[PDB]
Amino acid sequence: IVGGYTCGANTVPYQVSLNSGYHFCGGSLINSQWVVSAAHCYKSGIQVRLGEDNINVVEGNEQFISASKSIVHPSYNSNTLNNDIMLIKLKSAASLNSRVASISLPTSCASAGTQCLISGWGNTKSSGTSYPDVLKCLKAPILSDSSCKSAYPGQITSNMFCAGYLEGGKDSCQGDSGGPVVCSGKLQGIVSWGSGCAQKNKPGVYTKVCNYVSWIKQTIASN
Amino acid sequence: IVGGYTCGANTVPYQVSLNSGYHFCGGSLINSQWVVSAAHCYKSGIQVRLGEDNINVVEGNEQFISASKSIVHPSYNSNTLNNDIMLIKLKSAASLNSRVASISLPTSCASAGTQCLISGWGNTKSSGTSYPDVLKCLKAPILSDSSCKSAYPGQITSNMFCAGYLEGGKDSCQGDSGGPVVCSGKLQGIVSWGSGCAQKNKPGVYTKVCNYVSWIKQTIASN
Ligand SMILES: [Ca+2]
Ligand SMILES: [Ca+2]
Ligand SMILES: [Ca+2]
Ligand SMILES: [Ca+2]
Ligand SMILES: [Ca+2]
Ligand SMILES: [Ca+2]
Ligand SMILES: [Ca+2]
Ligand SMILES: [Ca+2]
Ligand SMILES: [Ca+2]
Ligand SMILES: [Ca+2]
Ligand SMILES: [Ca+2]
Ligand SMILES: [Ca+2]
Repeated sequence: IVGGYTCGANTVPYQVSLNSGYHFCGGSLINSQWVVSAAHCYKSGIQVRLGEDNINVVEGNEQFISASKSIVHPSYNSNTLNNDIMLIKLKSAASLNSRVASISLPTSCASAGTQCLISGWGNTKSSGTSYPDVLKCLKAPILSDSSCKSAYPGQITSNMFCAGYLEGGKDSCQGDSGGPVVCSGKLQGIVSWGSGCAQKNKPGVYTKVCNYVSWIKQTIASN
Repeated sequence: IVGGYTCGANTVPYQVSLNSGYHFCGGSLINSQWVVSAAHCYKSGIQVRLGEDNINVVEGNEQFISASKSIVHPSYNSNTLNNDIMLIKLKSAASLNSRVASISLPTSCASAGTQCLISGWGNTKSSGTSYPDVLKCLKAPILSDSSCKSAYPGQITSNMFCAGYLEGGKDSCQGDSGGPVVCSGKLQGIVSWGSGCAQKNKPGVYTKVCNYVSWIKQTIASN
């Protein structure tokens, strides 16, 4: 998160850290056994770390559950990052408590101007490379489809939204990938891509979770 | 209290006024020797005033007992106001009558929608400024964790819940800090913080007392 603030300890209980020795991607807990992330965050063997605030220090609220089944969307294109959504199943159900909780799936898609929470342990810098220990938060609005199409001409598909600022300064960055964009209590976006971080007329593009509620709901029942 | 009503005389017998030359914070009597307040209501010199209705006129039911022990929760953060709870021991035991009584600790956590009574000598305006002589009361519901987080993104932890109105108009304000949120006979909340007072989609944030019952019982027994 570039231009955001340090989240309060466990204020984002649905946020998980995808681990493979170190932190590489983010995700969101939607039930006791299922984490939803990004398809470009796929790798064979992921440890899902829940209840984190400081990813480099053990605090007492962490549940470390390895992935048992990593499912990528079948219609995922990695030329356009279309359908950039991934389902990860845990070994065991995670113990849902006051600081490890689930986020609701969208009952409807979110209008432009609606406010959302983007979170991650990703890069706080826009230039070289710099990673924070504590989770970072970004309050950003959903931009109209028109602004998104004009910011990335011929690039923003059906299954994409832009969330943030045309002025720049505030955006998600490298490492925030797969992370939650939660609007009005519902997971409306997954951190996908953008042109750099916090650039002018270059807001972050996010996966439309509302297009995949049936696919997720079916896949969860399936497996 | 903004948008509340003037409390009946001694209708809130567990309500106390923290004094340090003048009213600044509130508290709740949980036994004859212990007042529970907020950690951000800390001061090295507190006189605990019990049995008050008009804090500016001596009425005859008042017990003025200086604080002997002000104990702040050890894991208290005053950047995020997490663990915003404080225990105050009196010099002398308070004389428990019909106008000075104890409030019960929560036997269980409170559901969303349950109604509660918030009380205080804090500011009655959401606009300018007005501080009352007489205690003020507010009937307000417990909001869902989702609504609280949606109102304060990256700010509401485990140990915080929201009590009030997304519509606005009714809320606690500056000067109500440390005061009781009592639901169905039990102390479920302590007046902590919020973004202004009585603003739209900005309800008051309160310390979740049900998370600290063991800490209170132990701290009181220890000391
Ligand atoms: Ca940690
Ligand atoms: Ca292609
Ligand atoms: Ca840091
Ligand atoms: Ca008042
Ligand atoms: Ca009165
Ligand atoms: Ca007791
Ligand atoms: Ca008086
Ligand atoms: Ca003593
Ligand atoms: Ca402390
Ligand atoms: Ca004394
Ligand atoms: Ca009690
Ligand atoms: Ca609610």
